[PDB]
Amino acid sequence: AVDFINYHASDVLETSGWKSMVVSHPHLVAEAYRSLASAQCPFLG
Amino acid sequence: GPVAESWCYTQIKVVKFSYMWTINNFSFCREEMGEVIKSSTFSSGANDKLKWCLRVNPKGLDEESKDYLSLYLLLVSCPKSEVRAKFKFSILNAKGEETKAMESQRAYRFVQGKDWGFKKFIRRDFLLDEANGLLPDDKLTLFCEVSVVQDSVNISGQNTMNMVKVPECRLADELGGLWENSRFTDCCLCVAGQEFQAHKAILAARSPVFSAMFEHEMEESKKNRVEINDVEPEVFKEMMCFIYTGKAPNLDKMADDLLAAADKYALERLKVMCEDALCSNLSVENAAEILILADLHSADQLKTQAVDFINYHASDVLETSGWKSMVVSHPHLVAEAYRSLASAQCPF
Amino acid sequence: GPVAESWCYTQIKVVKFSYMWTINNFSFCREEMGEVIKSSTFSSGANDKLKWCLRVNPKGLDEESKDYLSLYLLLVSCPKSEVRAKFKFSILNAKGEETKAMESQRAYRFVQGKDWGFKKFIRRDFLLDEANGLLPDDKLTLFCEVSVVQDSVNISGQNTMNMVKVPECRLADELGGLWENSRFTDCCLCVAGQEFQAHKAILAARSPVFSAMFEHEMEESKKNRVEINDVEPEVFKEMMCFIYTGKAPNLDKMADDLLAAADKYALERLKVMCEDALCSNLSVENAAEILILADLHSADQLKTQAVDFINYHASDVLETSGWKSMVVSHPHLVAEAYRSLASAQCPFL
Repeated sequence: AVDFINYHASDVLETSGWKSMVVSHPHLVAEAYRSLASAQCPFLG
Repeated sequence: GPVAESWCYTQIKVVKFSYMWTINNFSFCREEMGEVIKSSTFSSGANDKLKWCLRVNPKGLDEESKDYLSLYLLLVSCPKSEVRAKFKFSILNAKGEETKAMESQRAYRFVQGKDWGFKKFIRRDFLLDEANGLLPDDKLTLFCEVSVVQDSVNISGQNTMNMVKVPECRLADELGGLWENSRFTDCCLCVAGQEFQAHKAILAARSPVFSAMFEHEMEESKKNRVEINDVEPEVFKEMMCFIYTGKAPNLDKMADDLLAAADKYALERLKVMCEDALCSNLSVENAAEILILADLHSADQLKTQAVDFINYHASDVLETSGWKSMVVSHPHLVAEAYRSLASAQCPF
Repeated sequence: GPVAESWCYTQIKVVKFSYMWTINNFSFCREEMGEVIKSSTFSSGANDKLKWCLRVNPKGLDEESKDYLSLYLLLVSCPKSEVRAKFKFSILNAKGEETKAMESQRAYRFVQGKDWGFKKFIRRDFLLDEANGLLPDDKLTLFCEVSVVQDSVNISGQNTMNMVKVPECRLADELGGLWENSRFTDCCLCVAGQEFQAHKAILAARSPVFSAMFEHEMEESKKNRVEINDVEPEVFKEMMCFIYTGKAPNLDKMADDLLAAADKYALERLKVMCEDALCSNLSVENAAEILILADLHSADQLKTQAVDFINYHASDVLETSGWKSMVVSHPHLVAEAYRSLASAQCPFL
């Protein structure tokens, strides 16, 4: 699910569930950021 | 060294763009001779209406250039009629150094949709050979620089002549004389018990917060004495020396609390200067703290640069304990970092 | 690797299929040359709309091949117009490592119904030899790898541009606005009936003359109703604007009286600026009154420049009536002009 959200982040962030997990489960989005940044990149700049 | 009655100065204006073109899986060139791979339009801040682009022909423009990759520069957008400029191309090797860097001797004239480049740029075999290192990880790293000349301007700074002088601007220094000598102030403030004296006019003129404090509910009853019990005097005096003199010497040493004081008292220029001091001290071990401060004290440019720095150096900021603290205390900051990183890593 | 101010990233997207193809009891090909044994259609996850299949002739497709195995790849459905790809075939041996791998160097195009392949893929006797073991238990295993190139895409990001721009020092602008808005005023000046209003600290700092009648315990009496009778109100307002702002906008048109007010009020910046304004007004007829005013208001640079101008242009100055007035009323001015003319710009004769 984390990888699916990372792949479809441009549309996922608009949903209400994402906006609710932002409030309710902060370390979940922290894991999302970690697996988007640490598990990818460098991407030029 | 002679002494000249007159001197003149002719300066020709030169603007330098820099550009870095990296092409992935170039050996999958996807086509035969006659293929054109263009780049994105690029420009700098000035004047930002001069748009340039690259056009590479991997096989070659013509039958003479079959074993020659050709590299051309094309000016797509230009407001004026003519632009005279001189270009230099290079390729970064696996270490990253420039190789086969050839320049143009001339400043060619460019117009809307005119291209000038090297057809005979580099041998196809010399590029394709792995031992040269010129295709590291099948990635073609061009790097181009263009210098555009403009019409020159003459200063005509004829010296001597009128010998009357202007006595600079002592306003700031003699305003600091109202602070150091203290020169018969009008109100007494108080910094956690310590005594400071200040006027009212300068504080009101340069501080809307101080003016709103001073005129409403204060000029009738407590006009003389006010107590600022939220900032330390070691930075409050620096704040009151920025207020008087229009400049702060000891700013970079104590910019951590001076930003908070400046944002508390709405001092926009002092706030931006504190943002500059903190932005110039960005580091991976404290970037979470910097972002915490820049969101707490409503800074915008400092917060934006901290966000960008964390995006750049997210490899090791994660290990630092400060990021863990910002995760546990300010989730929305991490969410905004994810949001910015989403646009950063958008196509993947 | 130096730092670049801007960059681009050309990304030609490539996907890779991986496919296996096992035929049981291959020696029972059951038929002669020309025959074709298609494989089940296969794809990958994305885009999954491109459908590929393998077509093998166990005997020769052509009269030139005959004792040859021939392998083709065929695209049966394409959502796009054409798709470019590179393919590599291999026959798996008894252990399972890839043997006899032949690939196409070019990125061939493909439409629906067009096939590309190797007719001269592998010698039939080489395949049917048991010692090399390319046919274990009468099983033929083909491993085919297909790489499709897509469109290029460019990301166009700019590197480190700005450090944080600082707003300009607005002390002069805000102090001029403080003079205009007259906020928390502490004093009321008088000029020819006009009652201006201004502060105390800034005035007593900029002008020692105001400090003289401000510091001598004359606050309750004189700060409230301080009287000035010399300067006309417009020139006085311009002088107050110079005090508060440090700027004199319309200095050029009032160079005389503004110099007079500056000399009265010991402003040793507006005074010299008025001197500068008067210096670039030195015609052959008004230099006499320029010298008179400079002498009266004790200006140095202006007086010296006017004396030099008179020594230069005396051929008309003595004819003009102003010099005669100077001769009549100001003997010391003519004496000082003679003293400058004495040991300068004439001692050759």
